[PDB]
Amino acid sequence: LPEAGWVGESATEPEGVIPTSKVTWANRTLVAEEVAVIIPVPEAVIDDATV
Amino acid sequence: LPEAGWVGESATEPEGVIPTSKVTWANRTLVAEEVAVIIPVPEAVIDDATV
Repeated sequence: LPEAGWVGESATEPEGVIPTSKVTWANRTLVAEEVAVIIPVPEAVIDDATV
Repeated sequence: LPEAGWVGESATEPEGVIPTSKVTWANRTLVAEEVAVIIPVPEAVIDDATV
């Protein structure tokens, strides 16, 4: 995070000068990974079922 | 001719597996073979005969 400061009206004193400051960022990642299952069943069981 | 079966329902036991089968064909052939005869006679006998 940057930091600011209070500044006097002056053209000659050090308190007349606005501070410089930086802001910085870093990186985070979403990496997609696969989760899965296979459920085998007789075709006759699937054809027979009303539900 | 292909041969069928009654195929059970197990995912694990051999009674659950549909049997493989096999139609086949064969070749019959007409092969042309020659039947022949030569019948020789004297040119005078033809001339002297009534038929």
